[PDB]
Amino acid sequence: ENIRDAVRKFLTGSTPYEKAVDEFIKDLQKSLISSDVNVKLVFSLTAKIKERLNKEKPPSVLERKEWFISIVYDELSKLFGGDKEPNVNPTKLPFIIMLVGVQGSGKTTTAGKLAYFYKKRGYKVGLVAADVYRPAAYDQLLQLGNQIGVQVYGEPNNQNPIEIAKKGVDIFVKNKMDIIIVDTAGRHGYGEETKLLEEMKEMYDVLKPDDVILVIDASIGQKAYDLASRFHQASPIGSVIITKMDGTAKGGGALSAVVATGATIKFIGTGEKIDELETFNAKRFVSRILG
Ligand SMILES: Nc1nc2c(ncn2[C@@H]2O[C@H](COP(=O)(O)OP(=O)(O)O)[C@@H](O)[C@H]2O)c(=O)[nH]1
Repeated sequence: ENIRDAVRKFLTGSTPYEKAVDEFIKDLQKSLISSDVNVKLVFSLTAKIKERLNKEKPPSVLERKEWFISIVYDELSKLFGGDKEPNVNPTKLPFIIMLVGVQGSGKTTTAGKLAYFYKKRGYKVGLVAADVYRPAAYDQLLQLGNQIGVQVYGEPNNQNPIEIAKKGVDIFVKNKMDIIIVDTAGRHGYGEETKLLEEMKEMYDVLKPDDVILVIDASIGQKAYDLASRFHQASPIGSVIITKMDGTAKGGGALSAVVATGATIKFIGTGEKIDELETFNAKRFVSRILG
């Protein structure tokens, strides 16, 4: 968002177009690089911009400055996810959504937010606490459920996440929930991403969820590429939610990195409150950062 005031500087006029453009371009590069966006993506973005500038003459009836900003808007939009806005509604009821992610990525919180998101859309939602590796997670999700009138199945003394998840899903299915959101986890520690993907697959093979969602903490910046890519390869149907887009400068890096894998981002988390979840739209994200 540091570019917001930079874009303002460019638009309000000051210096002749060509000099002002070049100055904006370098400022853009500085901001993106500072947001941990991958260097190749930054330079490729700039080159495509010049290529558009140096090939698309704006009609005379339009302000050059305005036109240049539109192109930047367009190209930034592609960097952060394109124009296709994902479908987040169930394809059938009941609809089982499975959440996976490393420790601390905001999974439990995101489970709560997703429940709220769907409840506001008129769905009956059930939450399943199947994270057996962090003990306090059941109670944490329970408090989230209590906050929004959504029931939470859990078994605090059971160390088999698959048995819990399966029983949780079965009980919500029998009681006719529309949407069932399972909060899962793999083992912490060495090879956390390997343990995560193996545990995800075992759970997937038993639940047969309709939707698998990797939860990624934005604070890891462009390092999100590795897990998003391994997840995308292991689960071509899977999508991503990026959390804490409000608690770091590296959110740009995370978002662009995930996008570069070809994985779909369905929602972003924008804070600690249970209502702070939005469907992801790249153009809307760019408007906010452009001003
Ligand atoms: N600022 C911000 N904080 C978040 C967001 N999502 C989660 N958190 C915080 O991240 C911490 C861990 O979240 P949690 O759901 O417990 O992660 P988990 O360990 O993967 O289940 C908590 O302190 C949350 O308040 C978000 O979108 N924005």
